[PDB]
Amino acid sequence: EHVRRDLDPNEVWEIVGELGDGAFGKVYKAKNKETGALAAAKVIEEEELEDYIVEIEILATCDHPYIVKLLGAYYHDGKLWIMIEFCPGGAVDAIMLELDRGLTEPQIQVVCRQMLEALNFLHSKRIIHRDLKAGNVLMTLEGDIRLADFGVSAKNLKTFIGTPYWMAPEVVMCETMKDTPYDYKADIWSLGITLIEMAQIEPPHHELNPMRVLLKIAKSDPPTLLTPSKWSVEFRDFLKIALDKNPETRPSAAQLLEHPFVSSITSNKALRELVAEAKA
Ligand SMILES: COc1cc(Nc2c(C#N)cnc3cc(OCCCN4CCN(C)CC4)c(OC)cc23)c(Cl)cc1Cl
Ligand SMILES: [Cl-]
Repeated sequence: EHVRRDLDPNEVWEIVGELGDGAFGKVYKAKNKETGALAAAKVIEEEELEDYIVEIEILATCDHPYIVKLLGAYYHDGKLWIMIEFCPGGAVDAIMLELDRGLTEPQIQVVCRQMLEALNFLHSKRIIHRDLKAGNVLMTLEGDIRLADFGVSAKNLKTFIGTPYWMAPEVVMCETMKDTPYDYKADIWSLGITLIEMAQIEPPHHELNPMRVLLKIAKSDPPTLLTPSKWSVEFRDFLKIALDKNPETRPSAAQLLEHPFVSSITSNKALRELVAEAKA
């Protein structure tokens, strides 16, 4: 549940390959030498270290099925190693790319439902995820999601990829955000944008340069689905309430769980069918 300075990671873990590409940085597939357990590993090279300690303490102290598990954190030579539960389905954005299509509404409903439960969990503990997007929603073969990353990939990219298309309007110009009573609501806006991304492959304003996107998010009316006819009234209403520019009136994850779009979702079937198809 923390970082081990007294251990060399190469005693525990063998590197067997690379996952994705893909800016944000190098992600390694690792295999435990004792157990055979698989991990995704990021290997990042005390003032550039306590940046990551908050994220590792989070991933350690979160016991929830829809959040990724920390399998090990090591500090050896100059590098910080973070070993995370391997999610064999990979990221949702990578799946949409493979199949050259967006998710169906039923599939989106499962992801949404599971993301809301995870965020309700995190927000009850005053943890804010800070980087929700399809790229940080990873999948199991059983058709569940795992919320990943928690900001780490963008902090590491800080040493047009990483443009914050998913960022809430109230914080789009901020490097660091104030502690306020509606700070966690920034995740809910990002959830909304992630749903549009899953519906359309790309988030709103994907065509624009990074600077222009900040301004566009700040100024524009909340984004809506490009082709409303394809989508239920529940989906559109859900987006409309989640994508509220005012963070005080924007609903919590608990409130959105009571919305018709997701309140009856009890099976992950649609997601299992999706992952089955991308394996084949
Ligand atoms: C360790 O650190 C981090 C790792 C991650 N990312 C990953 C975590 C985590 N966590 C877990 N598991 C992952 C699994 C992945 O792909 C495996 C499946 C490959 N495809 C299967 C389907 N076939 C057709 C094509 C290949 C993956 O791929 C890019 C990234 C993963 C992030 Cl997002 C942030 C941080 Cl900080
Ligand atoms: Cl603008």
